[PDB]
Amino acid sequence: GKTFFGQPLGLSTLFMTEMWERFSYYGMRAILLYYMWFLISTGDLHITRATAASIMAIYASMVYLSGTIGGFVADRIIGARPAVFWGGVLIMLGHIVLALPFGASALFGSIILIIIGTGFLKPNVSTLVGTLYDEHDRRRDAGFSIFVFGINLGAFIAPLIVGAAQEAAGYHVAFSLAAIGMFIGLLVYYFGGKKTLDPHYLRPTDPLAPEEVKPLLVKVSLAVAGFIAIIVVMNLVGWNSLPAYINLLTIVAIAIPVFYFAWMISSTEHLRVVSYIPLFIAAVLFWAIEEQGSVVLATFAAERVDSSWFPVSWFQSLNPLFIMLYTPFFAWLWTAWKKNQPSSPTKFAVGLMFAGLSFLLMAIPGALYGTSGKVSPLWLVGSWALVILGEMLISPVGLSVTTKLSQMMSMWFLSSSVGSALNAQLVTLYNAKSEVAYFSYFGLGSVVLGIVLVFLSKRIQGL
Ligand SMILES: CCCCCCC/C=C/CCCCCC(=O)OC[C@@H](O)CO
Ligand SMILES: CCCCCCC/C=C\CCCCCC(=O)OC[C@H](O)CO
Ligand SMILES: CCCCCCC/C=C\CCCCCC(=O)OC[C@H](O)CO
Ligand SMILES: CCCCCCC/C=C\CCCCCC(=O)OC[C@H](O)CO
Ligand SMILES: CCCCCCC/C=C\CCCCCC(=O)OC[C@H](O)CO
Ligand SMILES: CCCCCCC/C=C\CCCCCC(=O)OC[C@H](O)CO
Ligand SMILES: CCCCCCC/C=C\CCCCCC(=O)OC[C@H](O)CO
Ligand SMILES: CCCCCCC/C=C\CCCCCC(=O)OC[C@H](O)CO
Ligand SMILES: CCCCCCC/C=C\CCCCCC(=O)OC[C@H](O)CO
Ligand SMILES: CCCCCCC/C=C\CCCCCC(=O)OC[C@H](O)CO
Ligand SMILES: CCCCCCC/C=C\CCCCCC(=O)OC[C@H](O)CO
Ligand SMILES: CCCCCCC/C=C\CCCCCC(=O)OC[C@H](O)CO
Ligand code: NA
Repeated sequence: GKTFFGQPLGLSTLFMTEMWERFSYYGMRAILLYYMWFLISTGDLHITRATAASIMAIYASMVYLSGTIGGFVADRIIGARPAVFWGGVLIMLGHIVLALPFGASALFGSIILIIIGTGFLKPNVSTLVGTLYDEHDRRRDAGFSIFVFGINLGAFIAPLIVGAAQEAAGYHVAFSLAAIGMFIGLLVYYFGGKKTLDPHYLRPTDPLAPEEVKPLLVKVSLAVAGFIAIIVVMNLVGWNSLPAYINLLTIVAIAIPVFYFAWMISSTEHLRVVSYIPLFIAAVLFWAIEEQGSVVLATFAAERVDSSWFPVSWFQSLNPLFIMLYTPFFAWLWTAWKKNQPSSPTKFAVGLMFAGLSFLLMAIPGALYGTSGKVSPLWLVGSWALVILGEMLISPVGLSVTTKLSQMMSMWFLSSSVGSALNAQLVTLYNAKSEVAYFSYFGLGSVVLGIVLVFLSKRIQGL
């Protein structure tokens, strides 16, 4: 009878929970770079714009990385439903910290809170969506598709609302709106959740057995002690600038999948794991380019686009806008394409090519008009139109192609973390002087690697 778009009613709760969480997150993302520019311009924040850009990327990287851990903590320690709640509380506090009358000094506290908060919430709202369905329920795919629509919806309206708020009432109010967004999500989640969510998920579904507590404790302790020792050594030898710490985080984010690889490849469907390397690298490079929209394209939008009549942060709405527009088309395409459907390796290859084209496109206005002037918003619209076209190919089959080849599964989600970590290095190269070369180089490079993957496509599809 009564459903939410054909799904169990409980989906409406999780849909809105995540919509408002994504609202809070992408509302923040859409103005945080500009906020750091502002803090720099007033002499409050003593970093370069390049470093500010690097912060944005490594921020995203750590958020993605944190998300690969929150599932474990919920499933084994605190439960999925408390994970989402307290995750949301931390996210909200993270935005509240930026709304307070502080400047640069509040940035780190905010970043940590949201990293931890999102890590708790993001994987576990997804988990709770699954719990709405029996094993044999054919609606599961549809329900997640609707769930993802809620994600994109929140990502879409946030830059519009928060960005406008920022320009009208300043950054603190804008960040307060992101906080309020999360609060709304928490209200709907908490009271909505009590009614439709299985009480089972108030507790861990796979709680630590007695003999598991100490080994986990030792693991975490060694990791923290090791990380801290590195920071001590870094400060002793004078590698203690912010870019230095960002490099450390870059190294950590990249080393984690490198080590899982070295593990699996060393430890015979070995051949299959080897086949994932080009797919994973393709995913990483795609996510790198896609995640640069909130950094390099946001920079381009503010410095190089004639946007005198609307908030420049609004460009951040194009990414989720195009996902939502493309989605029913690609949904149709993959069912209608019965004969000769492309392989997932081919989708990755073509997906990366489109990402490459999105940057190659952005090289044109600077090459044609020079970089001193300002250009139409349509250049960015076209760029996002292209990279999202790439996303429609890689994103829906990403988890899929990885699975058909638990550690390796997290690596799919890690590819975006690695992509953002790569960005933390790359985006420091972007400026007005390097603009055309930046877009050309990384655009062409991605296309070439898309072509390389096309050549490799047949091998991979057999394994
Ligand atoms: C399902 C079909 C996929 C097709 C969607 C991909 C759309 C790609 C568009 C890229 C071209 C955008 C460049 C437009 C542009 O820069 O014009 C600026 C100039 O006209 C200033 O007025
Ligand atoms: C639980 C795994 C997730 C990884 C957690 C580690 C995250 C640690 C630090 C976040 C790094 C953010 C760097 C940006 C940053 O420091 O900006 C602060 C400004 O420099 C303030 O002066
Ligand atoms: C630090 C200020 C934040 C204060 C948070 C509110 C504290 C009041 C009650 C604690 C709420 C604990 C509920 C945890 C939880 O699992 O919520 C899930 C709901 O049952 C819906 O699934
Ligand atoms: C129960 C948790 C509360 C969740 C709501 C958090 C946000 C609520 C109020 C914050 C709004 C006021 C902060 C913005 C502000 O004061 O601006 C300061 C001046 O405009 C200086 O720029
Ligand atoms: C950075 C996140 C990585 C995972 C964090 C784990 C938290 C640190 C150490 C593990 C402590 C877990 C508490 C054990 C617990 O509460 O349950 C005990 C068992 O359920 C009873 O046998
Ligand atoms: C600040 C990070 C430090 C890194 C190590 C984190 C250690 C944090 C908490 C250790 C929790 C102690 C484990 C024992 C425990 O909680 O189990 C109790 C049982 O559930 C009672 O039967
Ligand atoms: C459960 C609490 C988690 C505590 C945070 C864990 C990660 C802490 C630090 C990661 C390293 C990032 C340091 C960034 C930073 O502020 O350094 C900038 C310095 O001012 C260098 O001039
Ligand atoms: C899953 C295992 C994780 C492995 C982490 C190993 C990280 C060990 C050392 C990282 C070195 C720290 C980087 C510091 C650095 O690059 O300095 C930056 C500049 O040269 C100083 O301005
Ligand atoms: C009416 C379009 C459907 C709703 C779009 C949502 C708004 C999200 C981003 C729009 C901000 C950047 C677009 C600006 C634009 O396209 O203007 C083109 C004109 O030629 C300006 O010279
Ligand atoms: C459903 C139609 C889909 C068409 C999408 C394919 C787009 C093909 C080429 C993109 C054009 C490259 C940028 C446009 C360009 O260079 O012209 C320069 C500006 O028009 C100068 O005013
Ligand atoms: C299907 C739509 C295709 C849209 C993207 C197609 C763009 C293809 C090639 C654009 C590459 C632009 C090169 C610009 C360039 O590097 O010239 C340098 C000039 O000397 C200015 O520094
Ligand atoms: C400017 C001179 C160099 C220009 C290089 C252009 C050649 C680049 C790519 C050739 C792509 C040919 C497509 C054939 C191909 O990839 O086969 C697909 C595989 O058989 C499927 O795995
Ligand atoms: Na503007």
